[PDB]
Amino acid sequence: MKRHYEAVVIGGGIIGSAIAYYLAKENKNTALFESGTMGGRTTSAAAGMLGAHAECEERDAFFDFAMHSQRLYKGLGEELYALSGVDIRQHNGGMFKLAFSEEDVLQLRQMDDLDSVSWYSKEEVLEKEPYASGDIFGASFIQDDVHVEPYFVCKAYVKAAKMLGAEIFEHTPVLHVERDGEALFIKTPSGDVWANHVVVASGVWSGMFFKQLGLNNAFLPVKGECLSVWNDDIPLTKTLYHDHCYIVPRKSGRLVVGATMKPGDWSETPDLGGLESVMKKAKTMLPAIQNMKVDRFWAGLRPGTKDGKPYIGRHPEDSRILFAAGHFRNGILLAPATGALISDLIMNKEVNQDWLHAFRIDRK
Amino acid sequence: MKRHYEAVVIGGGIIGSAIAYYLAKENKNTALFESGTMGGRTTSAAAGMLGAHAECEERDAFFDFAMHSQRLYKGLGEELYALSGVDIRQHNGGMFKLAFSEEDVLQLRQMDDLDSVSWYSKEEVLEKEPYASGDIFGASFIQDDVHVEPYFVCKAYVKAAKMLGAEIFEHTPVLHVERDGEALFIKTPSGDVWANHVVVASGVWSGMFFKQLGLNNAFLPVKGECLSVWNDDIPLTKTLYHDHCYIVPRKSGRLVVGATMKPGDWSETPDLGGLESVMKKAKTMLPAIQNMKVDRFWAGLRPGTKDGKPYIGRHPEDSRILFAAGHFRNGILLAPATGALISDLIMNKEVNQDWLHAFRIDRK
Amino acid sequence: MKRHYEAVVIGGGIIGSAIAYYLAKENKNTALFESGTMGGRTTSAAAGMLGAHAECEERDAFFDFAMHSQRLYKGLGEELYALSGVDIRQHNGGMFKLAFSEEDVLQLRQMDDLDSVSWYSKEEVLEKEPYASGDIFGASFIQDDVHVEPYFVCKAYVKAAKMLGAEIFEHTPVLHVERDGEALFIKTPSGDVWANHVVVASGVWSGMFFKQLGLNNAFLPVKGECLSVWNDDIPLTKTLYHDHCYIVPRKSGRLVVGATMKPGDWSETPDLGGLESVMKKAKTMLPAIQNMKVDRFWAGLRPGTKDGKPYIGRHPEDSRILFAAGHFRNGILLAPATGALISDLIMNKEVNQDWLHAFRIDRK
Amino acid sequence: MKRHYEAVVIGGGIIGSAIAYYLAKENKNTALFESGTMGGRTTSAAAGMLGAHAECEERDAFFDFAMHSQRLYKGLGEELYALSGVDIRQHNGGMFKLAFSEEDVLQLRQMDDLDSVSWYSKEEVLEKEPYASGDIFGASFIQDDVHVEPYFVCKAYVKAAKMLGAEIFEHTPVLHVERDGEALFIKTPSGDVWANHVVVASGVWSGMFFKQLGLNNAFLPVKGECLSVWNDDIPLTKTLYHDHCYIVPRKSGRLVVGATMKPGDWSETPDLGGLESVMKKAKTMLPAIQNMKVDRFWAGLRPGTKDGKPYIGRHPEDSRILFAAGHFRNGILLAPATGALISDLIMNKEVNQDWLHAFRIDRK
Ligand SMILES: Cc1cc2nc3c(=O)[nH]c(=O)nc-3n(C[C@H](O)[C@H](O)[C@H](O)COP(=O)(O)OP(=O)(O)OC[C@H]3O[C@@H](n4cnc5c(N)ncnc54)[C@H](O)[C@@H]3O)c2cc1C
Ligand SMILES: Cc1cc2nc3c(=O)[nH]c(=O)nc-3n(C[C@H](O)[C@H](O)[C@H](O)COP(=O)(O)OP(=O)(O)OC[C@H]3O[C@@H](n4cnc5c(N)ncnc54)[C@H](O)[C@@H]3O)c2cc1C
Ligand SMILES: Cc1cc2nc3c(=O)[nH]c(=O)nc-3n(C[C@H](O)[C@H](O)[C@H](O)COP(=O)(O)OP(=O)(O)OC[C@H]3O[C@@H](n4cnc5c(N)ncnc54)[C@H](O)[C@@H]3O)c2cc1C
Ligand SMILES: Cc1cc2nc3c(=O)[nH]c(=O)nc-3n(C[C@H](O)[C@H](O)[C@H](O)COP(=O)(O)OP(=O)(O)OC[C@H]3O[C@@H](n4cnc5c(N)ncnc54)[C@H](O)[C@@H]3O)c2cc1C
Repeated sequence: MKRHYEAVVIGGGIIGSAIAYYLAKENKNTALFESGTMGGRTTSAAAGMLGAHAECEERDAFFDFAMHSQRLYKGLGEELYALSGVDIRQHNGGMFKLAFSEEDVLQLRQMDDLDSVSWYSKEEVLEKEPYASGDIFGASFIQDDVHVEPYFVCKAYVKAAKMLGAEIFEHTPVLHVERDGEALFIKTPSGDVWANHVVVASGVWSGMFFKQLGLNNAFLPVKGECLSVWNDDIPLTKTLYHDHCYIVPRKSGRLVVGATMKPGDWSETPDLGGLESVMKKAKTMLPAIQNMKVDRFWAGLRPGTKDGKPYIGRHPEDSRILFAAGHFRNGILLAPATGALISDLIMNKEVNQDWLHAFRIDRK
Repeated sequence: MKRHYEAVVIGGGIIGSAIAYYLAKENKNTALFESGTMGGRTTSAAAGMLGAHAECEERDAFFDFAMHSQRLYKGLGEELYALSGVDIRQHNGGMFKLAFSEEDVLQLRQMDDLDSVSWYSKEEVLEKEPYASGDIFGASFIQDDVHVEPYFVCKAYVKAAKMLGAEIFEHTPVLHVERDGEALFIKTPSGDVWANHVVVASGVWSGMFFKQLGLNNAFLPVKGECLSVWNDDIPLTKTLYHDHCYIVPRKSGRLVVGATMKPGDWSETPDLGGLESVMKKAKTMLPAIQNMKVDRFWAGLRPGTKDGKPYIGRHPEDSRILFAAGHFRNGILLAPATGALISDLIMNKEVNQDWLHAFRIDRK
Repeated sequence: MKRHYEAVVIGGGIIGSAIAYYLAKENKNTALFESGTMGGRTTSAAAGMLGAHAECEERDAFFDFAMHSQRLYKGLGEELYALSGVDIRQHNGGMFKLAFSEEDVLQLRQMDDLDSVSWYSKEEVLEKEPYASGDIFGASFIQDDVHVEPYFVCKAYVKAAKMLGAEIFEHTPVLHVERDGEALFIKTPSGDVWANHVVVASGVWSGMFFKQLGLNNAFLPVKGECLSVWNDDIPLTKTLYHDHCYIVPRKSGRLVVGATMKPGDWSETPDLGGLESVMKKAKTMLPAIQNMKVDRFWAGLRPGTKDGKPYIGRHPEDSRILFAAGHFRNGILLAPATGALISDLIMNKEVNQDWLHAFRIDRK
Repeated sequence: MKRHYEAVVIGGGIIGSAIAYYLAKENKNTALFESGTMGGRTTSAAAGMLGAHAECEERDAFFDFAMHSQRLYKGLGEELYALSGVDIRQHNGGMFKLAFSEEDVLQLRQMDDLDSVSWYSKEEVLEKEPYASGDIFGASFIQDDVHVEPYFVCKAYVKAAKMLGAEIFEHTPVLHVERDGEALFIKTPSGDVWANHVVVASGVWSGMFFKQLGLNNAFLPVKGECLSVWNDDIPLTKTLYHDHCYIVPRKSGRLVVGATMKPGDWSETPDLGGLESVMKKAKTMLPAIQNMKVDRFWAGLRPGTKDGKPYIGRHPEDSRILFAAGHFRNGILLAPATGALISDLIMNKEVNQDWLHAFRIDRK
């Protein structure tokens, strides 16, 4: 552990890992501190949908940022594999957003004018996916709302960062950021470090740092429970999505299934009632899943903010300190654009003012 | 591996392990052959209830054998620990057989005249176990229908048998039993061995040997799926039982919960619909289970016979061959009595004639 | 389960799975029977090297068959993914066969005349792989001796076969093949089935079937123990190979490490002494591995034959019966060529006579 | 969660769980806060030896406290089971401290004058334990240095505390302790709570709180790596111990084997070189272990202090604050005595002054 770094990142989920990579790529001398292991919390619980078209209700700067991040994934697998040897496991089948009523149909068809979406009738859906529930009314097909394996996107980013000279410290929680002197310094149980810039990317745990730095921004966990099964018997290429729940086919032959929403629960392991509810929902979407062998079950904590949008930007009173936290159901999707925007700010490059405004820290 | 043994046991579940122990205690030179690892199939799936009082319909020979076997468990843990160093994990809390209707109350109170049983009102049940469902009408308390951990009963028996001289061959499937000569022989992939007596204790897989030896006795698997949770928050001492389903409190703090009944299914891991149904049923018996963290899921194959009773006895044309298989939901309970009976028969000792008839091979 | 099939395959490792696929692709009505789960035995233990240049000592028909099978892998990932949705996880880094003495150098340089191999000096090796042991003398670089994840090659083959109409029966061991009538029929615990052709692909367990069919061909297990670690800190692209031991970098960031050779041991789980020896060897090849976190440990049984070559062909007295078993350290490599050769025979196509001879059943 | 508690415990390992129990038994309104799950860190890594006689150098106050704590285990299993339903799994076989040189024999025989100990010759050791290494010179037999399973001691204490009224908050890290007011308060991400007394029992992570409260007491992790195997073949009743390494027979049939010593390492999973060294050492103590099937690998962080002794006592400037942390290799042994001492201090009862001095916070 060196005494001085140009940039220090606090937290090693997908968000901090991406930021470290983009900083290292700009030749900033960078360190990352993670309390546990890289990718070991909410990042490991995520399905991995690049779900930009759960964001086009409202068609605003948040949708625009989401589509930009989706485009950034285009060459990303190759770029990171060349440096890390780690495959992000991209699956380009796309998504059927299912309807189970005429009310569902009217809501989904509001997206018809987007070039990125096409409406499929009940019969057109079943020709492509014969095992989708016969109670559907049709589905919006979203070709580019693909998926990746999030733990491996995170490991790819961090290994690439390391090969570009970033210094990674697992099992090293950050206790304090100060703030006082002409440089920031951070305190850890194994010594102290100075930095020209500090980035807080500690997910749902980020509130301690806002408060330490004179800011009241808070986070509420919304727990989500999931399971996986082996699909050894039927074809399924597209992701199936309904009412924030999903069945995602991975290239291992597993299906990933979720999820509950349990506000205010900080526990990271699933309950019996939660898993029961996940099973019940999945069966309404793909009836044949009742016969599939169960693999695993898990949970994670979504980092909920007051208004439901992330904080991505500078401390309003100190440009040396930055935050990137509060990606509720979209942190995998938004990892590259988040990483790029934070790196650009630290480098004093011009950035998109609509995104700078939308994600700013002081939203009064 | 020797050329000849006085007795050979085929199968290393709880039934075969018990038989080898009783035989070695009689100073029979004994070997046991098991296809995989000891206790690795149906024995590992069982809850471990000593459920004699799910067996008192017609209060007959089968009920008498069950009560005898239950009594044989009295000093067993201490006996086997002295030779093996393995604890069978006996829990003497007893069982509440619950009622959820006036029909249930009638059926259950027919046991009131037995010394083994006492009726509890709704209010008396909730005094002892406040978290039992408030929809009950009361319960029968059976003090002696206690529980053990069946994998460790199996390991205790086999290690005890080893210390007394038995030779145990894991990863050694038996392919054939030959009758034609003065003594028997068996064939394995590691070589062929002679034996004075052979005992078939291969569970639901026993059909192959019956057929090989001129008998049409057949087995149907009835698969059962179970789950466990951690009970970190409430007191629960007694087992809860209703309509062949159960919640069994272990001394680790886990609850064992089951079970489905799927006839004709030879698969040994649980599917999604089965686990969903187990969770649904458990919640009606103990509502607070909804909030408990899930630990593990599993399944096993009950060995079903034409009339639901096991075959424990000699081949009717050859007293050198014996069978001990088809213990449907009662093989943990019946392991000691089954072992003692087969060993007594090999020794040509007098045995109970009602039991010998009830479990005979030739039932037409 | 139907009464009649055109072709029946006994065993569901990678070999039987491939054969079922090629038969289904020829529109033969096919069934496969597997005792347990698909790919669940020796196939799951394998590293997955396509190791043809461990076969060019002797430069004979076996080397030629191995190179042919390696070429068959070229478009295989894509062909199977299109039908199954399962990714075989191919890694095209290639292999350094290391030397640690001048005697090693002379032996490896015997391959220099092959276009598929280039000799690298000590310094040339370390420029590509700086963490390979500094005690090496150089290495042969074998560009096309790449690797795949064998469990997933097997799952891809079987899911593709199913989509082409093959019928797959897990948890259905075959008890007997007969032989007697104008058609073969096979016996299982859940009923009997007739077939115009039967293929034995039961790996190290295949001996029972040879013997049932009047043939004395035998198999000896050679157990191999392995482990995996997480490589989160150093670059490693090429497989490292020395004296039948190896370090294989997977695209998850894990390294796969092996292996012991324990003749006559049928146990399928690793010993303490075996794993210790694997650790010791790995450290001599890649010293930095001592600091890497351990992931998993496992074992499997290599199917050893008398002369060390597989049996791939017809029963000499009955062209309806075929065998494909005894691939010692090369069954992953040889899976496509094995599958193709068996399918071609069943279809009465002309085949390569050198390969037909080399792998024939009656090698006197 | 209430606004105020009479006592608050920070940390839910074995030390904190014990403290909460003794406090609730005194009818103190008590809460305990734990960052993750109860017993989930160093407590889960421990073998569970009650090793008082690895503590008799200078036969001093520390040895006396160890013997007192060992005596407190006498009725503990039964006491905690009555309230919790959780078995601590005590094994009363005792310990052989082995000698492999004349130097070892001299050191060990200095304990001969204690009532707790008896010397055994080589021949007398091998009579009792035939599989101990034949290279030994004899061993000291310590009957009372028995073992328990530490995770279940922890779970028993906490569940017992709950039944007596303690309120337990998992997934609730404490960020700060404030001294300035009439009562203390603590800050958590779920809100801030007042308390009359606060006890810091956060193991190797306790340094943060010392520093927060004006004290420079520091902690260094000494990581230890262990493994387990299945002992299915030999008798082993006594624990074997040599040079801080051990083989501990559990009543499940497992052996627990350890351990390395890696100062300065905060990582909590084992590396390859560490496990290799544990296997090598175990084979010198019990050669037959080479053939045993491996079960599990793990690691944990010993909380090392400047002089190797724990801090158990009051903050020297504020009697409302207490610490109980830095139990290096003896925290399972010392849990009962540590709990009773902290509880007695909170109650203002008279305590042993030698012990109060030996473990005081201000050692300069
Ligand atoms: C059920 C579920 C499914 C989801 N599915 C999707 C999906 O399909 N698509 C999508 O885009 N999003 C999805 N999400 C959302 C996504 O998981 C999150 O937005 C994302 O993982 C947040 O990333 P992060 O790096 O901020 O947080 P985390 O992964 O939680 O990482 C934060 C890290 O900070 C560390 N930390 C905390 N405190 C400190 C400290 N003091 N010092 C050092 N380190 C510290 C932690 O140990 C942790 O590793 C899903 C979420 C859930 C729970
Ligand atoms: C969900 C579930 C819950 C249950 N709960 C209870 C309960 O609470 N109480 C109770 O009393 N009972 C219970 N049972 C029933 C109990 O599990 C069985 O009756 C009992 O395990 C049967 O033991 P076994 O030794 O006959 O069979 P198994 O344990 O299946 O052993 C047979 C052995 O034979 C071996 N074998 C097969 N073929 C060969 C061969 N060719 N050569 C060598 N070896 C071979 C197998 O590998 C296997 O290990 C339960 C069952 C299920 C499924
Ligand atoms: C440590 C290790 C590493 C290896 N690494 C490599 C490598 O890198 N490259 C390579 O090419 N090879 C490697 N091998 C060799 C390779 O694993 C084998 O050659 C290959 O898996 C054999 O395939 P199989 O289908 O014949 O056997 P298996 O995978 O063992 O399949 C046979 C199947 O038959 C079933 N069966 C048995 N009896 C019956 C019955 N009565 N009825 C129905 N089914 C039955 C079994 O359940 C089993 O699933 C390695 C082997 C080991 C052990
Ligand atoms: C390999 C190994 C073998 C050992 N074998 C033995 C043995 O045989 N016998 C013996 O007596 N001892 C043994 N020990 C030592 C023993 O494990 C320890 O002395 C003991 O576990 C310490 O318990 P603890 O409660 O202090 O620490 P821990 O169990 O580490 O508990 C501390 C708790 O504090 C929590 N925490 C930290 N920060 C906060 C916060 N801010 N807010 C809330 N909670 C927080 C943590 O999450 C943790 O659960 C062994 C140790 C090792 C590593």
